[PDB]
Amino acid sequence: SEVAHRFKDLGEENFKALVLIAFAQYLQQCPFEDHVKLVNEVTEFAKTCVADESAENCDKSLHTLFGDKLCTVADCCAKQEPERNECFLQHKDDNPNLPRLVRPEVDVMCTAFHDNEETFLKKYLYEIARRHPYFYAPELLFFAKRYKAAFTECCQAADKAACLLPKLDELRDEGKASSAKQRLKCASLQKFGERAFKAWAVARLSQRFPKAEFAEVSKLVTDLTKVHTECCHGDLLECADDRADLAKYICENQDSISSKLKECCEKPLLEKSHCIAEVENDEMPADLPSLAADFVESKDVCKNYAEAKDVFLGMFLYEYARRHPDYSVVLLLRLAKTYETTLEKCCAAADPHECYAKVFDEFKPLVEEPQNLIKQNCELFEQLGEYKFQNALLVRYTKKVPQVSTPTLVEVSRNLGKVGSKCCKHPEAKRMPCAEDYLSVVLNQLCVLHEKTPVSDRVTKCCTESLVNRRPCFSALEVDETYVPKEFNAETFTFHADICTLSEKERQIKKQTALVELVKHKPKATKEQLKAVMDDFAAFVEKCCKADDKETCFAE
Ligand SMILES: CC(=O)O[C@H]1C[C@@]2(C)[C@@H](C[C@@H](O)[C@H]3[C@@]4(C)CC[C@@H](O)[C@@H](C)[C@@H]4CC[C@@]32C)/C1=C(\CCC=C(C)C)C(=O)O
Ligand SMILES: CC(=O)O[C@H]1C[C@@]2(C)[C@@H](C[C@@H](O)[C@H]3[C@@]4(C)CC[C@@H](O)[C@@H](C)[C@@H]4CC[C@@]32C)/C1=C(\CCC=C(C)C)C(=O)O
Repeated sequence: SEVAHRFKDLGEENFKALVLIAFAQYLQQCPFEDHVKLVNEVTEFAKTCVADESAENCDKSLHTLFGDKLCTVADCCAKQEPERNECFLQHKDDNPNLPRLVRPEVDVMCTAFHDNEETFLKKYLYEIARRHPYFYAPELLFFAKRYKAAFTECCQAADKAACLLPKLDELRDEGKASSAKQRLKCASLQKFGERAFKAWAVARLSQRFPKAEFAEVSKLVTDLTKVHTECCHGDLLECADDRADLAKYICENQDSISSKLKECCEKPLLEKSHCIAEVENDEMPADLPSLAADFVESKDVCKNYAEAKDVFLGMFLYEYARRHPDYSVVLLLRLAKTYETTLEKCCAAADPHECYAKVFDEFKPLVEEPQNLIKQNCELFEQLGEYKFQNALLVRYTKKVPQVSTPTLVEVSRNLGKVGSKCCKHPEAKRMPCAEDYLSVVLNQLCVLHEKTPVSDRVTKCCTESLVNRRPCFSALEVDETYVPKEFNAETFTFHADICTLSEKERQIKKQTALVELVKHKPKATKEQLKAVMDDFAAFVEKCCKADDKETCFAE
C-alpha cells in the first residue's frame, strides 16, 4: 500500500495539504467545497489502509485513486491509468479564467482567520494552487506557514492594516517569483527532457558548491531531478517526501558540500528546505588548475570524449561553472554546447588536437554578447526609470511579435522591465546571472501563454528551437516585416468612465495597454510621433474624467 506509505511519512496535516493542492492543480475550475469533501473522503480511506494494509484498494497506485476520486465530479475520465492520469496533466490551464481575487478589509480577514483557522488556510492553498497549476507544492507549504504567521501576528497588532498589508505584498511578489522559476523548471523537463534539466542542475549547483566534488554534485543532481521530475507530473506526495530526504542528506554531508549550509540545517523542515534551495554560493576553492589543462591542451581529449561523452561534458560543465559564478546558467550551457559541437567535428578530423585547439576563442563572442546586452539595457534603465524603461521594452517587443495578444505583451514586458531594478543595482560580477537567467524565466511565461493559442510563428520558433538560446533568439528579432497592421475599432478601446477610480498602477497598465494597441496599429510609426498621440490620449482621460457628468466626452 502506497497511500499508507506516504501517510506515515508526511503526517495527517501535510498529507491533507498536499492532497488538496493536487486536486486544486488538476480541476482548477471546481469549487472549494467539493475539493474538501474529496480530500477528506480520500484521507479517511487512508486511515484504514494504515491499520489494514490490504483493505479495499489500499493496494492500488496513487493515481488510480486520486483519478477516480475526481472522476466523480469531472474526456479525461473515459480512459484508464496511465492514460487517465496524463490527460489531466495536458489540461492544466496556465491562464485560468478565474475572477480577480480581491481582499476584504483587514478586520474581516482577521475574524475569519481567528474563528476558523484551518479553513482559512485551506482556502489559501486552494486559490494559489488553482491559479498556479505548476507551483512547487512543497514550497507552497512553506508560504502557507509564512502566511499563517503573517496573520497570527498582525491581527494582535494595533494597526493590523499597517502590519499585514506589507508582509502580504512581500508574499505576493516572492510567491509570484517562486511560481515562474518552477514553471520554467517543469517546462524544461516536459518539453526538453531530463538531460536538459540535468545540465542546468549541474551548472547551477556546481556554481553554488565550488567545493563539492563532481561525484558529489552528480548525486545531488540525480536526486534533485527526481524531485522535480515528480512534482511536475503531479506526484506531489512523493515529491514532498523525496525532497525532504534530499534536505536531510544535504545537511548530514554539509562539510562535503558547502560551508554556507550551517544556518539552513539548524531550522525546521520546511524552512530548512527553502533555505538550502536559496543559499548563496560557497566561496571559490583557492588554487585551481586552468581549464585549458585537461580540456584543450591534453591530447587525450577525444579519447575520453568517446569513452564517456555525457560524463565528460558533465565534468567540463562542472569545472567551468564552479569557477564562473559571474556567468548565467544559460551562458554556461551555451558554452558547454559550443564545446561539445566542436569536439564532435574535431575528433573525427586528421589531427584533432590542432582542430579543437582554439576553442576558447569561440567563447569570447558568446561571453561578450550578454555582457553588452546587460550594460546597455541597464544604462537605459538607469536613465528612464522603471516605468519608462518598461515602455521602451513594450514598443520593442510589440514590433517584434505584433500578433501576440495585448494582455500577454503587457504583462511580459512589464515583467521584463522589472529586471532593471532587480539586477542593475548589482556590481558587474553578479549582474549577468542575475539578469539573463531572470529573462529566461520571463520569456518562459511568454512561451507558455502563447502555446495556448499560437498566433505568431516567430514566437513559436524562438520558443521551441532551443531552450538555452531563447533569450538570444528574441534579441535577434527586429520588427516583423510581414505584419499587416490593424484597423481602428471602437470595440478595441472601450473607454467607459470606470477609469477614474482605479489605482495608480491600474492606470499605468491602461496607459500601457494603449501604447501596445497603438503600435499594433502603426508599426511603421516612429518613436517620435508615438509619444505625441500617447500624450493626447492622456489628456482625453484627464479631461472627460473630471469634466462634469461626461460619459459622452468619451465619444466627443
Ligand atoms: C490585492 C491584494 O492584496 O491581494 C492579496 C490578498 C489575497 C487576494 C491574496 C491571495 C490569497 O491569499 C487571498 C485569500 C482569498 C486566501 C483565502 C482566505 O484566507 C481569504 C480570506 C484571503 C483574502 C485575500 C487574499 C489574502 C493576494 C494576492 C495574490 C498573490 C500571491 C501569489 C502566490 C501569486 C496579491 O497580492 O495579488
Ligand atoms: C500624466 C499623468 O500622470 O496622468 C494621470 C493623472 C490623471 C491626469 C490621470 C487621469 C484622471 O484620473 C485625472 C483626474 C483629472 C481625474 C478626476 C479628479 O480626481 C482629478 C483630481 C484627477 C487628477 C489627474 C488624474 C489622476 C492620468 C492618466 C490617464 C490614464 C488612465 C487611463 C485609463 C489610460 C495618465 O496616466 O495618463
